[PDB]
Amino acid sequence: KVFGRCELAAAMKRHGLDNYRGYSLGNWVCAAKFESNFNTQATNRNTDGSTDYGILQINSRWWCNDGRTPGSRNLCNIPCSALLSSDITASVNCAKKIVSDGNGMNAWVAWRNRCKGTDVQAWIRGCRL
Repeated sequence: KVFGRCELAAAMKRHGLDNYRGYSLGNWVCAAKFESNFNTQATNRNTDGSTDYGILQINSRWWCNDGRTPGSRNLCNIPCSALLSSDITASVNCAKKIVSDGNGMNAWVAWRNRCKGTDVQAWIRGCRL
């Protein structure tokens, strides 16, 4: 499913991401934009052979099982295909583990390179939250 920006803001909010570990909602939306373009079905292979899945491009190297990433972990205890559903619950609770991992939203390369240091609030401007 391709979310609209405010549509995703609202789902991310009801699931507890707004100010989760101190990251305001606009951070999560900016991350989602530049990782997946708000598309739940988004998949991208990494050079190391792992694949990123979902709204937040969660990787099979550490966080989910995709049957094909050697010597990988599944720290979220889920199939990676679950991260592609139009229901973002699995992607959101897995993101809570990742962001709690010590490196915060720096885990997300797009966040670090395109969101961090910017006016992220703009990404929820005009949304009814």
